[PDB]
Amino acid sequence: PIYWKATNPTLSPSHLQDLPGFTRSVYKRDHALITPESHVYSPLPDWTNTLGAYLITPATGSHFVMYLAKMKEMSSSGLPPQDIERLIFVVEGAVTLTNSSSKKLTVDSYAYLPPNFHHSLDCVESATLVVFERRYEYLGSHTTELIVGSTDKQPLLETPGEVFELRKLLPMSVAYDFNIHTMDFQPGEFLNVKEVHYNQHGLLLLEGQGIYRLGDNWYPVQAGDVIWMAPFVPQWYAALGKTRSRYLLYKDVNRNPL
Amino acid sequence: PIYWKATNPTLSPSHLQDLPGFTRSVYKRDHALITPESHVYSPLPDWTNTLGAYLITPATGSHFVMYLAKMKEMSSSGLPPQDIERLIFVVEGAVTLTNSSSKKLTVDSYAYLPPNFHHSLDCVESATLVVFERRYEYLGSHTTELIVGSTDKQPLLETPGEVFELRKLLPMSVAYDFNIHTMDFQPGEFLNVKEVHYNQHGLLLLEGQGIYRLGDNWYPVQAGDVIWMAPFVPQWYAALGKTRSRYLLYKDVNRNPL
Amino acid sequence: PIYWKATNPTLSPSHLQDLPGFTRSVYKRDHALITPESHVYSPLPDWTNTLGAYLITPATGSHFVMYLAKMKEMSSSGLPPQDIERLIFVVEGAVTLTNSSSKKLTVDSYAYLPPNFHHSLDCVESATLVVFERRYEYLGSHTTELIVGSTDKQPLLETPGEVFELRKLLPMSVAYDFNIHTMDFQPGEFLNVKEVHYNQHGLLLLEGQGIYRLGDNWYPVQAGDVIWMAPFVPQWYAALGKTRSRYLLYKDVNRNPL
Amino acid sequence: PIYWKATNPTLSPSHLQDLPGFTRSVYKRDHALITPESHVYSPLPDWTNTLGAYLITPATGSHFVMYLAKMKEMSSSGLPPQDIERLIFVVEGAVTLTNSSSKKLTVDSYAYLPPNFHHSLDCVESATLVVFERRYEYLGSHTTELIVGSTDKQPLLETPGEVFELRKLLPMSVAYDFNIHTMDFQPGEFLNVKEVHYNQHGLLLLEGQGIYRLGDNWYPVQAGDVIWMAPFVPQWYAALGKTRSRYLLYKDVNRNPL
Amino acid sequence: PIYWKATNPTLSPSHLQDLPGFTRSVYKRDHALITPESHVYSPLPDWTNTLGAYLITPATGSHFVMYLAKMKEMSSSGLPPQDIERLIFVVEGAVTLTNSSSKKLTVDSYAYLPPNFHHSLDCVESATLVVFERRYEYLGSHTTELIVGSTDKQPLLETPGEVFELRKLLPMSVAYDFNIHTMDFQPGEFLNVKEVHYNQHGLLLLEGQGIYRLGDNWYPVQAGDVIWMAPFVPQWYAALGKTRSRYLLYKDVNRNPL
Amino acid sequence: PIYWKATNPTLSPSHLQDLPGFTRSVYKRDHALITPESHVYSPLPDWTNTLGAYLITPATGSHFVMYLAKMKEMSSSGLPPQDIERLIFVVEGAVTLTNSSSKKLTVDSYAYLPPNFHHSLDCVESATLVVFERRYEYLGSHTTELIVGSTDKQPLLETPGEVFELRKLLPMSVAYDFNIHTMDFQPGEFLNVKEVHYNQHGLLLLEGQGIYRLGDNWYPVQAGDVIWMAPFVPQWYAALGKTRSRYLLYKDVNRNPL
Amino acid sequence: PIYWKATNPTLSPSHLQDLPGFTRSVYKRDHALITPESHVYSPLPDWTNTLGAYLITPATGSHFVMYLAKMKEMSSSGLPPQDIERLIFVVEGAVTLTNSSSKKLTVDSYAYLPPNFHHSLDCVESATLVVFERRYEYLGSHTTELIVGSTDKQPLLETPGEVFELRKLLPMSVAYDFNIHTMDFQPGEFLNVKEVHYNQHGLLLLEGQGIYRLGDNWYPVQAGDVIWMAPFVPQWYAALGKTRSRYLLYKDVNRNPL
Ligand SMILES: NC(=O)N[C@H](N)C(=O)O
Ligand SMILES: NC(=O)N[C@H](N)C(=O)O
Ligand SMILES: NC(=O)N[C@H](N)C(=O)O
Ligand SMILES: NC(=O)N[C@H](N)C(=O)O
Ligand SMILES: NC(=O)N[C@H](N)C(=O)O
Ligand SMILES: NC(=O)N[C@H](N)C(=O)O
Ligand SMILES: NC(=O)N[C@H](N)C(=O)O
Ligand SMILES: [Mn+2]
Ligand SMILES: [Mn+2]
Ligand SMILES: [Mn+2]
Ligand SMILES: [Mn+2]
Ligand SMILES: [Mn+2]
Ligand SMILES: [Mn+2]
Ligand SMILES: [Mn+2]
Repeated sequence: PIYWKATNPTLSPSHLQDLPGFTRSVYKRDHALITPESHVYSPLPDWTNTLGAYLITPATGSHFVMYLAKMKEMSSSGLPPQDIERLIFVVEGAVTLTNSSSKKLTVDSYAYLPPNFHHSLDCVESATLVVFERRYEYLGSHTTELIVGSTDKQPLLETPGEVFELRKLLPMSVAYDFNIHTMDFQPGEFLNVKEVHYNQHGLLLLEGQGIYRLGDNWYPVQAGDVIWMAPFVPQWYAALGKTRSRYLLYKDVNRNPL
Repeated sequence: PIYWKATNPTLSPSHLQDLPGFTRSVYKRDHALITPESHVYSPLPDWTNTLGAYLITPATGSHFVMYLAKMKEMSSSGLPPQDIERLIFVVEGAVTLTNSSSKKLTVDSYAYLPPNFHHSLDCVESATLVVFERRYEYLGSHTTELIVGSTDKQPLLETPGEVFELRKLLPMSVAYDFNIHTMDFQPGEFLNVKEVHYNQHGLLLLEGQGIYRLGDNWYPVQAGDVIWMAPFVPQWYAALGKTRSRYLLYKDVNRNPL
Repeated sequence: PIYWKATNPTLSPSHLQDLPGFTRSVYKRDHALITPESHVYSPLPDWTNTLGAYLITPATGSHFVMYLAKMKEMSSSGLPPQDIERLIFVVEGAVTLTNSSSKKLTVDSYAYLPPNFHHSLDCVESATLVVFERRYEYLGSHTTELIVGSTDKQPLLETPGEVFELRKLLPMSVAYDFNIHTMDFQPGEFLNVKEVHYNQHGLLLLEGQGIYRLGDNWYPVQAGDVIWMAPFVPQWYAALGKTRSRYLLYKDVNRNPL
Repeated sequence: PIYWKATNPTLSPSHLQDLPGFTRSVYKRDHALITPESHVYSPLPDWTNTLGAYLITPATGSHFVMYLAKMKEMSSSGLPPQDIERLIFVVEGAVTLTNSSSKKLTVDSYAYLPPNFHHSLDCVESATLVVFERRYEYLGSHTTELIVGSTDKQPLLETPGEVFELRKLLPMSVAYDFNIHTMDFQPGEFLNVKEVHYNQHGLLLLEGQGIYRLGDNWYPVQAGDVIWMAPFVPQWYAALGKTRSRYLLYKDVNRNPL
Repeated sequence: PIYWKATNPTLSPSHLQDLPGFTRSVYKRDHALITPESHVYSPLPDWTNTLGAYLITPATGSHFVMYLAKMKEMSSSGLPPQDIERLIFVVEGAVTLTNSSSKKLTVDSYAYLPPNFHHSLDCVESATLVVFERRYEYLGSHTTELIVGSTDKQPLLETPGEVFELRKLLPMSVAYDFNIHTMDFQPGEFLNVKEVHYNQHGLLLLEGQGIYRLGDNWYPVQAGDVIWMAPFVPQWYAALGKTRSRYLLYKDVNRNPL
Repeated sequence: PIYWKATNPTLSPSHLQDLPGFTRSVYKRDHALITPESHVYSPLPDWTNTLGAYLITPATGSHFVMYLAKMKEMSSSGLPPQDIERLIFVVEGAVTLTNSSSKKLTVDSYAYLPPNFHHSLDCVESATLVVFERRYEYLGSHTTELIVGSTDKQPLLETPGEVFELRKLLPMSVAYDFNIHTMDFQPGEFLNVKEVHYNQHGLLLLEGQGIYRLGDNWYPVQAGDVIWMAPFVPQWYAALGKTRSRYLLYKDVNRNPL
Repeated sequence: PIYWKATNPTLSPSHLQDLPGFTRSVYKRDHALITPESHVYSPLPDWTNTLGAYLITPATGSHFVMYLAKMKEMSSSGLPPQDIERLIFVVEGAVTLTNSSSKKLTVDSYAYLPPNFHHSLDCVESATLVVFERRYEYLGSHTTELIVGSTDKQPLLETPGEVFELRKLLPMSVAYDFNIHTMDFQPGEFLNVKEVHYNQHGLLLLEGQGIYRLGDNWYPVQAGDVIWMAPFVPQWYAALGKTRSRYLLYKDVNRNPL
């Protein structure tokens, strides 16, 4: 059951009904671990019959927003503001995209929509979407293009110095100001480089469990957890248990960090 | 009297006159607990024979200001700068609202005022208002309209997976970029979801006592207390004692969090 | 009235009936700040119509006990275990000491009873006793004896490099293994030496208010507060306000630490 | 000589030459304690033979700059950028203000220059000047003007609820976006209100010593010390010793905090 | 080889291959210690066959960028954006710079390039460069000019109050909004002044080792380490070991801090 | 060689010669992590030509000692004071046991010596062993016998609710008050129960590397590290890397906790 | 004047008289930094007319006491309790030792007296003695003897793995259960091993200044400073400045650490 654990985490919110105030969530100066018992769902404007929960916004200091969209019966999507690029990823259910030709996106599929590119996502039953939105940073006369596909369909890439498996969802072309990485770790595998860089992250754990290190903090995590990594926060991960770990990742690229 | 412990708190400033520099007030990175012994009142500009005490201003990262106005005899309110929406809530006493057909606002009464909408607040004896102001965020081709009412004359809304009785002094319409909630709790009741949302709050405890959690901090609170909650700060509350707890709450809405 | 606020503190427990869990009390590794709303009163074994509250006992690492005894109509004191000396200071009310004569100990009156010294304190109306007990550390063929006097009848002692007024209740003779000091500070005066010594303390603030520094902590204190000071806890004090400060203080002496 | 310890602290930088890396200075999120052994003097741009040291600049989130100007012989002041108002207070030595009849400014003297107001400070011997500069907040037609004077000749203002003696160096007119206060505390006195306000500060302790509370931090202070107070930082002060306390204080006013 | 350790740290990143997640790197609110096991290299845009690792960017609250650039065979640089000034220092290898003229830069050689000044770096074998870039702050009608030199050809400068040996790679004329200092400490030497200034820093320990204090933090440092010093953070260094300590240091200057 | 990495940790003291004062060791209230760069070797009393270093003694609160004896050429051992049971475990080299029989002990070989049980240890070449000495608690008439062995020659015991391979070196029979568990985890495997018990530990990681949790502190560890776990200190382990993970563990058993 | 700064420290107690509550002293769970402004001089028990200030006693968990003796005109020592060994070191002045023939002990001189060894130190001018006392841990039939010497007359000892110059005032015989090391560091030198041993210390920096690490605490120190290091606390040092560093050091040896 692909990404099942992501929408049905082992430690579920209802399990803390007799533990008032308790939460695994934390929000600090340079990072954050947002968990299922803290998601605040509420109707998404311009969207039709869709409860959405924002996990990250520029108020945190980011240049993107990362939210979860719960599309229920005969739901439709609203358009991002002007000059806002959007990326959706289906983690549960099914949704159909329409502008050049129709597309039926299911679990593990995804779509990238450039700024002001007209489109619409129409869902008949339900679909859990983890979407990233950003004010597109126009470089020269470059323009991004529509992108559609699936994680499994993407090729494995060079992971010099590392051992985790890496897939990328978007073109690395200079026009794209960000990308989405899918990283896989086998139990016992970790990051050799204790990353400290100007790039910022938005991460969703799709499968597995392990320990994430953020700054001087150590956080045991499980599929379903979300993470906000501000630029320059020391970061690291290690997968644990019997099943492997898989996480979806946001990362800004191709722009002078000045 | 209605909301008497808000203006005459069980533990008052005069009760600490022998505990040098002692205060319950805390101003942290993502939140604040402003207790009565820290309130700073100074002549409120343009107003008349009225002292004001700013509790929250954008200097904290918010996008709004919160202050207590203590109107004295033969007093009158001043006007907000240009393009600024204002909202007053009567915590004690009486005050007349003129534009028109003048209106009489008493304890638990209130009024919203579109940005610029010319209005005048005039009071005879005394009166103490809790007020919010924020530079309106014009949603393209939308506008709001003068609102007036009394908490009690507001219907109890639906609160799924939550017990507290909710009321909203303003319309959930798109025009409005913020609302004002009235959440009542019964001794022993708390918030089931440990919230983490882009939304920000400014809240006044009118009745009751309980425990508020903010980030990894827990704070015993009594009526009269005011809390500042910045975007994404984990929050939670539980009412205690014999009476019920109820607080005033500003919450930003109907605007993209980008 | 003398030592009035000592039993009627500015901030009283009832003033906190609306702040669940709130408390000024703090019990740390090398010290403690016991305040009114934490006093645990229970009937004093071997006593009559007398509730007692223990503030410090060797469970803290000390070598003595400190406690308050609220005596009431027709009440009497019980004989302290074998080989244990006792010192009683009358905070309020009246009590009669018998044994070889019988003195009428009133407010500001004290009595040191040697170990195994038959005696009895008997209160008819009501008395508040602050008392110290310790296993006496027998030296040579030295032995102590009954001491009965009043603070005002003790000469002011000069203390080099310090500006506080000092009175020592018991004789400085080698035989006594401790002494009770009375220390007065005028508003604005403070300890010039930032003490760090093997000596351990137990103190009760009878009058005034100020800042007490213990270790790396700063505590606002008012009359009625009690403090535990384990050996070597860095300590300092400053008197604030209109009125002067006065605290009763236990201090072990004349015994070689080896 | 007036404010002698202000430029000759009891605990001088020299006394610390056998303690590598030691400093009393601290810089936190909402406040700062800048002490002598931390001042970094550098030649002051556009000034003649004048060493300067910036203690506070907008890099802290403030809207004003605060610096010390050590003027030696034949030294001259330097005009500030466009739209910047300047306030100079003489702490040691003497300088001549010329622009409307030259003026000799000595210790305790001060001058306020409206933005874009041509002037010149010429010194022939030496002089220490504490100066504040800001981007004036033009409010309609209102405009400030040259203000020369002395603290002694300024009237003792009254402050409800407090006992400290206050004087405000500049007019309270709405045109002025801030004032400079002088506050006196007799030993044993302290602030009654545990201030928490939108206003921000920058201060210089000219005389005396005491304890300053900032947030949950406590700092013993002495003449010569400088403090930064960010908006909404919990603040409290107490004077101690034989001599009285005196500190210069910056404070913004007459401008909507919204 | 000059600066050999700065390229081959005593404690190399691989020495830590059996310590999962362990790193000596810290990114605090007002400073940062970036070490080798955390460096993140990636294809430097617009460059040719050169890996880069940004250490500091305006995302930390700075106004500049600092990055290590690993130029391999037949490698060439890329031009910075409009108005971005640039400074490069050779810590390893050799590279050629061309217009006005052309020079062969080897270890210890540097070149400052004014805004929009067309240039180019070309390396045949390998080179390691530490570089700083910044949005130039045009002051009036002034302009900077090409500066190419060698650390050793720079004269020792007077360090009033200090004992280290300071060189400045760039001129001090008002046109330059920054400079790069070279600071040498003999073993056991340290900074007498415990700096607190608006100037922000970017350093690279070229050789030696010792201790660095940043705020209330203390860090053992070795050649290769990199430190970020945001404005006003208290700073201090002491050199230890057999050999001397040398560190490259950026510093903003000749601009009003308002 | 076996356990080689333990005697030659990947991160060794030599790698730290350029980081003054730096050390990975931590000694806390309820636990400790002793690393190779903090070992203090001194000639063991009674022993012959043999450097020894104690890692855990009762000064820490334990009721046992643990140390590393590094027997050199022609070395011999000394006996434990009256009633001090002793267990040795060869970590590297060779040494012969004597006195019944006379078997030469080698790497991965151990020996329990009953209290007073006369014995000897002579090493011809080199030897490094880890020993545990303690005051035996006679439980009536029961008594311990000599024991010699090897790890692999020990039955892999079961472990209800666990995955780590377990082996004990001594009889679980009541006569013994302490055992020496051996534990093995495969990369990605971890303790399922966050242990909290009266028992105390003294461990040596012989192989692997992972993350150890002690209370609220997490520690990246590697072969050769040493940990002390006082009673009730919350503990947890997880192995990482390509190789397995194993450690030697002390543990009091079969005795009333009162 | 040998060790002049040891009783006339650069940062003197009187330099901090305008800083109420300020002190450099610290006292924690495993260590302590006792500075001059905290010395509590008070009549020494048994001694005749001599002020003394205890720095360390077993109350801290140690097995020895450390204290300063201020002897003046005609003032003499008092035999210590029974079975207590004493060691005195002359830091200032001179004192005569008698009991075999009298001996004049000047600065840098010392005397170790066995337990019960009758004797007496008398003074006719002035002298500052740093003394250590402990309840001698008799072992078998071993006994100690009157030791009298002088630092300079003691030989440098082999310091493998180090560079500091070491001297031991007492014989290394298994009889002595403690020794007093003299350790000298040249500017820049430091400990290579970050010790963590069962041994305990009581040190007194006699000459110079530097940085001292204890646990995760970093401390600047100067001549006259006194440090207490409890068993197993991480400890390191580094000498800084123009002049060398030297400190006296108590260290227990020759006894099973069980
Ligand atoms: N925290 C991370 O996992 N970061 C990724 N390795 C990345 O930035 O590519
Ligand atoms: N603090 C609160 O009461 N928050 C509300 N539950 C809200 O944000 O809707
Ligand atoms: N803290 C104190 O009260 N100290 C007293 N001066 C004392 O130890 O005598
Ligand atoms: N902290 C302060 O000194 N506050 C001043 N009394 C003031 O705000 O006026
Ligand atoms: N950290 C430093 O070394 N700073 C330099 N002394 C400087 O700012 O000039
Ligand atoms: N820390 C440990 O691994 N403890 C073992 N599981 C044990 O006590 O058996
Ligand atoms: N902290 C110390 O100075 N330790 C000494 N080197 C010692 O234990 O010998
Ligand atoms: Mn990353
Ligand atoms: Mn909320
Ligand atoms: Mn004391
Ligand atoms: Mn203020
Ligand atoms: Mn600097
Ligand atoms: Mn265990
Ligand atoms: Mn040591």
